[PDB]
Amino acid sequence: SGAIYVGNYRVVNRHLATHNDWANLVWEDSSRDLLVSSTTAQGCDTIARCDCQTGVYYCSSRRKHYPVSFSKPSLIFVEASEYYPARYQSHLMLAVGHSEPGDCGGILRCQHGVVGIVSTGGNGLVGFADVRDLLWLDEE
Ligand SMILES: O=C1C=C[C@@H](OC(F)F)C=N1
Ligand SMILES: [Zn+2]
Repeated sequence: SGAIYVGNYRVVNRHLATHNDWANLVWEDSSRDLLVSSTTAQGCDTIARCDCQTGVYYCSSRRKHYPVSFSKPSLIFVEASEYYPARYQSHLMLAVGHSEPGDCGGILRCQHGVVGIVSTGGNGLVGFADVRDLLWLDEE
């Protein structure tokens, strides 16, 4: 589990969105595994605006933050998980690291701020849904 809180937006894995998220929907994209809902209180997070390929992510299944190198966001085939069938997921970054389903929502951060959230795992990789292209998160 986990979210990004930027301005009056809450960014979650689409597959973990709640009824309240869907009832306060701003934007969602199944292909990206992302959903954004509106918040009453302003959030503590700054979104990275950059093309970094190195950062640190939080792994809840290890209670640990790991430094990683990661691929640039791309359209990637993802094997079946507990929460999606095998499918193509867009805007996905991969790193070598540990990820189980419940690790989804852990933040990946670089020197510029929040890069994305854990969205995929298995076979020794961790996949992160990028948010750095979502410039509208920074305003309004
Ligand atoms: O509705 C879902 C939830 C999990 C899933 O995975 C599959 F392989 F079980 C697929 N779709
Ligand atoms: Zn960066």
